[PDB]
Amino acid sequence: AAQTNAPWGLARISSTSPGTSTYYYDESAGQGSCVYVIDTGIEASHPEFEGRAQMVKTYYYSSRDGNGHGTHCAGTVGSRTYGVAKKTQLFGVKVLDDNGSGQYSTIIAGMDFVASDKNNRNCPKGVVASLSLGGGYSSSVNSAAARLQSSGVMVAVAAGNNNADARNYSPASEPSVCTVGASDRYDRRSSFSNYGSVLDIFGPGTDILSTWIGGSTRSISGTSMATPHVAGLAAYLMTLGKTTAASACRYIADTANKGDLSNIPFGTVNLLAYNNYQA
Ligand SMILES: [Ca+2]
Ligand SMILES: [Ca+2]
Repeated sequence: AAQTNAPWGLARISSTSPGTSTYYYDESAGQGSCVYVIDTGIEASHPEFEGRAQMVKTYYYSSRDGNGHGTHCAGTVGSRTYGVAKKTQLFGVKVLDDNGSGQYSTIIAGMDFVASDKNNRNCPKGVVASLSLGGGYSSSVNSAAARLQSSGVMVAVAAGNNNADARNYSPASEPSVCTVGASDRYDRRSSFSNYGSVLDIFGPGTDILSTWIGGSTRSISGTSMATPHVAGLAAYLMTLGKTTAASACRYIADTANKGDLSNIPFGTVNLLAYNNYQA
């Protein structure tokens, strides 16, 4: 399948080179997989989700995304026009308030919730969790991310936007999950992207068009935007049977575009998420 005039980030993950505008992907498109978006919520009624999104848990007064961030990330995972895995099932868990903030205890509870809730869902091709959030180092937050991964969920987390070593941020610094940095459309490390030895992979993160609340769209930037590209790619690859939740991060790194990025500090991987599609 081919989506013409795609957002640059989708085109980038299906090409060996920057500057293309078509997103090439297998028609299966993540069908049968499930992705939990752990964030500010998801505007499930947005036409772009085609009935494939639902809120399953909130830690606040409402399950509504009053911010937009969660809806944007969910759109990059699996919206029709802006998504990597266009037929996946999306589950929203609202651990962040409408200002985009949340206590660590709530974020931990949300991770533990997904590890249990997945046992009540029909996700034959597997389960992914996308965490476009983080803050200062916390061994408890790292431990929760490790538990979620251990339970059989592919966990993708944002490296953070401090232009610093991700070792000082959580859950970015948990080795066992998939920690995602951001790049721009000219294959440069995004100027804000964290780096360091704990990064596993880069994905498109600067000027990313996706869904927004009020049935709208907008373009924003961050490692928050790169993370759902990798989460969606994992769901896509698991549906194709190429990898499993336990090994998806490794498989993505193994099959990545290597050495394409500039402004990568020594000691940080030079690997860019790639779907290796061939018609
Ligand atoms: Ca290349
Ligand atoms: Ca890792």
